[PDB]
Amino acid sequence: MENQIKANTKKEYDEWFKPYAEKTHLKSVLTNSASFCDALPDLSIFEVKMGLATDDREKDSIYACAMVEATKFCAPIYECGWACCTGMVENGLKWFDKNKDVIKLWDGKYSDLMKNVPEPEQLVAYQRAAQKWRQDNKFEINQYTRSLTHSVQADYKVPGEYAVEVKEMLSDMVRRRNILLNHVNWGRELAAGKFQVVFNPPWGDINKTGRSGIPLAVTSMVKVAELDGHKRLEDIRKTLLDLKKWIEDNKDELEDGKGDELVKTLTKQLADAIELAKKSSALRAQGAQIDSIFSSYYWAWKAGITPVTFPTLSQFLFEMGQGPRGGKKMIKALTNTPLKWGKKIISLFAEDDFNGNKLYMHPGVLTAGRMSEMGACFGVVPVSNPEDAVLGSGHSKSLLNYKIDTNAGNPCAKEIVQLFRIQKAGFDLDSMDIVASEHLLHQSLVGKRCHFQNAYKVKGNATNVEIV
Repeated sequence: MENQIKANTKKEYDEWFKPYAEKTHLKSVLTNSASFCDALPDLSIFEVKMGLATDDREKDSIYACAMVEATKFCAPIYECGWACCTGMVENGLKWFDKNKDVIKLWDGKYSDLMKNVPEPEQLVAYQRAAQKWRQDNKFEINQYTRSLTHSVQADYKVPGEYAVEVKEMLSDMVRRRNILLNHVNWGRELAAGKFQVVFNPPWGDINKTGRSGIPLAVTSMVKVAELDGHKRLEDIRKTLLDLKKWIEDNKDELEDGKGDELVKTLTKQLADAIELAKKSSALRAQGAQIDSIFSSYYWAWKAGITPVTFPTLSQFLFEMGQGPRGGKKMIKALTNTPLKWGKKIISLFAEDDFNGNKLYMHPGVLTAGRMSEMGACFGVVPVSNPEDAVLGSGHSKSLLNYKIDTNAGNPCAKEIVQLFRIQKAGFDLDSMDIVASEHLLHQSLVGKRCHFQNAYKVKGNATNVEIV
């Protein structure tokens, strides 16, 4: 069938949504954007099932079922409709055909990023690409679809009963952060105050470039930040100051134009380095930050989805959330479908043959598991029959739509803990590079009240906050 969410503007989409919302009887008691949630899922049965299981594939199935129950009815319907309306589908997809250059750094090295950790500039490219998308396509239409730019609130309130286990989650996250944290001598010399090294770089000219056309000066400085820690780039600003006072105190011994042109060039290179380093320190710390909707449309586009064929993607991803139908069941279904995009999606999947911590897989690379991203965006309202959404479909990032409000008794944090308990019962977590419930809680900490929010420009440390 065809995409029933016919809308080419926020206006037209609103004109669609008023009768639809009235029909499906939406609710706001326990969730930020109005959802199908009338009551808070009790996931306790799954601890029990879990605690009584033997092989880990049974345990995986159990956890997947609890995730479906937790999120089946809490998805932000209004935003999901809007992410999936006909104008959005048409424009969100063709956006990529217009912007081949804005995405070349990663897209053009996609095959490589299925196997290796990305360079900082590939991450800078992806995050700015995402912003362009949200501007170009007019995506940000309210709070729950906005890019967040606030800073990590020092405070996080949780009910008594849960405030324990939350702090326990906090502890392991802190533990984890530490195990992740814990032409280059040029940079280290420039930082210790030996500015004269800028007169004579070991690689040649100071303006000289390398990979991605970044100046060797800059990559040297980023690499010094990466090893001797962040605060060292500021020793280099103090050093550039000593350089400047040098030239000013001895302008005589320098060629006419040169000297001012040197300090300017260097100053810029420091600014560039700080901005590149900070991307790296963040990736190292907390792993890739996927912009769900932007990557969803990127993957749809690379698979070759069209507005014509989009409703089959929506239906597929909707079915996928009606029980444990991810993993090998999904791959098999995608392998079997007569639709071309099926096998094209599969070939986007990064092999588990990945050179490095999975945390650092570039957020524009697809995996079987990252299909939950396309689910939370495309598989909540099935655009061929919108009104079937009332049945539910469980995708994990839907959980961010749960209210934080101490009013509702922070259901978001309740569900995260419950899921956490279930994960404890079946697994030794120290063995996994990622604990799903910890990643979710981290996103709540950073202030995501909805997964259609881009939170990259949020400044702070989420692992260092106070659980009231």
